[PDB]
Amino acid sequence: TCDDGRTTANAACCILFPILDDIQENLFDGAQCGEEVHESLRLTFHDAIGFSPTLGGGGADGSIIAFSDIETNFPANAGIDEIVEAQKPFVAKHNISAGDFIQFAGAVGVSNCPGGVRIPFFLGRPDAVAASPDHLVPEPFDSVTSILARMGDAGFSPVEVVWLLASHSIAAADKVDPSIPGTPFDSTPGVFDSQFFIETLLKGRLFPGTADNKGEAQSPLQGEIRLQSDELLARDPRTACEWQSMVNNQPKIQNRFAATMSKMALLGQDKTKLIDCSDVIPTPPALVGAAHLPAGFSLKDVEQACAATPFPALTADPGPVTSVPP
Ligand code: HEM
Ligand SMILES: [Ca+2]
Ligand SMILES: [Ca+2]
Ligand SMILES: [Mg+2]
Ligand SMILES: [Mg+2]
Repeated sequence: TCDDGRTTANAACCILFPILDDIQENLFDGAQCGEEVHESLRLTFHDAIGFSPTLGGGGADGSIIAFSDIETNFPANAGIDEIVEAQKPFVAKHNISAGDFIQFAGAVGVSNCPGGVRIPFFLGRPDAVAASPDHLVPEPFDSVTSILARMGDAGFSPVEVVWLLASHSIAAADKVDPSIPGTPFDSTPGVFDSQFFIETLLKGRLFPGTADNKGEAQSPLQGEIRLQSDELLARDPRTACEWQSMVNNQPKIQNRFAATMSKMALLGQDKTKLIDCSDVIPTPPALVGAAHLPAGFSLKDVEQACAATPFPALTADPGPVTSVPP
């Protein structure tokens, strides 16, 4: 404990500080909650969800890097191969497995985010053994049942799915509508805030680029894109309530995202042959901005889809509602 004099609870985890320091400088652009962080977060999902107790797949096993030429040609993995190519030199350079690195980079990346949380992290996943099977990654044009069943088959309850999707608060899309790459799922792609759950709950006005790409629904806001799957999920009897539940109190968004991610990172892996290295993850900057309806239009535009509970709705800020920049 440890070399720099930096510090953790179990010693096999000091291997992670050169990795951490390297990541922050050269992967994440001096550590910032931007594209490389978003794509790193997305990669933890596309690697780990590659798991089915019956259909096969090693889960959180680094397979999407180890067998990149195979998995990155899965149609559902469109746009992933660039972050794979981004991380490979760091995997090559260092002495942790591909699986560990993918999940480590995701954790670190989130902690960079304003409003972020620190996902627990474990060390010791073996090299991948085999490519994930195709057709295990939920696609944005899939039905709510299909998606709830895929995630469920991997072990998540429909409510765990809404929690994980808080990820989309720090998230954009390059491939859904190619003519508008880097267009986010909410107004604040740099901030881990509830804006995503709110803005997906507004009426859909327009298509931010070319109309009706597969998997795309109409957006409420120019400069923001909406997935068909987030739209359905927000309004479906099965997930509508918990979806609304997530409207401003970053607390539950932070608690639940942290713990379900921790759960996602262990798919196909076994926690008690791993060491806790969660202490290594950096402290995240506090939330800037309040969760607001994007002004201009009212609760007139919130499609309540939960009967049991009404809106948890703070009012909006002044006059118009302004741009959100891709
Ligand atoms: C459950 C069904 C899900 C569907 C249908 C879905 C769909 C998508 C799609 C279509 C994109 C845009 C990719 C692109 O065109 O550039 C995206 C981005 C993203 N996803 Fe999801 N996703 C799901 C779940 C998740 C989960 C569980 C996570 C947890 C980590 C996650 C994290 C992210 C992140 C961080 C991005 C940002 C990509 C970027 O900024 O480049 N998603 N998702
Ligand atoms: Ca995998
Ligand atoms: Ca956000
Ligand atoms: Mg599908
Ligand atoms: Mg991207």
